[PDB]
Amino acid sequence: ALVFFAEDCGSNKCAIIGLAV
Amino acid sequence: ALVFFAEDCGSNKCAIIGLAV
Amino acid sequence: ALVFFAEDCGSNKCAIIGLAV
Amino acid sequence: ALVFFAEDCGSNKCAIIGLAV
Amino acid sequence: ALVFFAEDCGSNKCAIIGLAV
Amino acid sequence: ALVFFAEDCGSNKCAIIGLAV
Amino acid sequence: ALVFFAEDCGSNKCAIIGLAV
Amino acid sequence: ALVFFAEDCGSNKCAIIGLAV
Amino acid sequence: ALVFFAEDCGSNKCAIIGLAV
Amino acid sequence: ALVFFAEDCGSNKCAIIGLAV
Amino acid sequence: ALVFFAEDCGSNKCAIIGLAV
Amino acid sequence: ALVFFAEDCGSNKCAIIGLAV
Repeated sequence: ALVFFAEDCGSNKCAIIGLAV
Repeated sequence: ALVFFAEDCGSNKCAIIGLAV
Repeated sequence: ALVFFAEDCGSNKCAIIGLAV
Repeated sequence: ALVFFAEDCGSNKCAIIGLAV
Repeated sequence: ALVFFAEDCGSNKCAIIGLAV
Repeated sequence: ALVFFAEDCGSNKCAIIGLAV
Repeated sequence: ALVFFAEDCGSNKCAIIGLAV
Repeated sequence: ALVFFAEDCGSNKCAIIGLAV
Repeated sequence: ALVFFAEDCGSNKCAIIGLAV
Repeated sequence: ALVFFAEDCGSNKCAIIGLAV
Repeated sequence: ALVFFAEDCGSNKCAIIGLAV
Repeated sequence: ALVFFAEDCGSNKCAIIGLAV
């Protein structure tokens, strides 16, 4: 599968997360 | 315009946000 | 099917609508 | 992550589900 | 139009459906 | 960026708008 | 609602169609 | 990559096509 | 939920997979 | 296939492009 | 919110940009 | 156009690819 990337900015911290499809 | 609803969920808290289009 | 929701904000007047898939 | 909401509707009944991203 | 295919799995019945665009 | 277009048809009145990405 | 524009192109001819949302 | 499938119904003929991502 | 289908190719080893939504 | 239209805008100028699916 | 990344390649300049959702 | 990025995994042989739009 494909794994995208995104900066998941919550209320306390951001972080690069994958997104698996 | 259309406004979708979503929750921006960080560590362990969420917040309603709109998404305007 | 899945039904999404959105506020359809027209000429100064909104209303929730469904979106079928 | 972002959480969307939709109705998952079957033959007769529906249910709210999250769609997390 | 394009017709996608999906398994609409409900509470007591899955079934292939078209999704038209 | 890419700019898409859509007719925003409100309370009996449409108008072309852009959508930036 | 929003109305996107698209062309439904077959063999070698196209036709404008709307896509309502 | 992922290869989806769709019935591409033009004006003269439909046909299962891939969609490569 | 809806289950779409795709061929998941990597090094010429495709295979049908689901995509749950 | 379906053909969408968008403006591909750079530093200063834009251009119409098709997005075919 | 989620921040995707893309290379916005224009006529005479590519550059990484965020896309916020 | 915009170029997104993803890891294309098949049999544990991932690698960065573009996705042109």
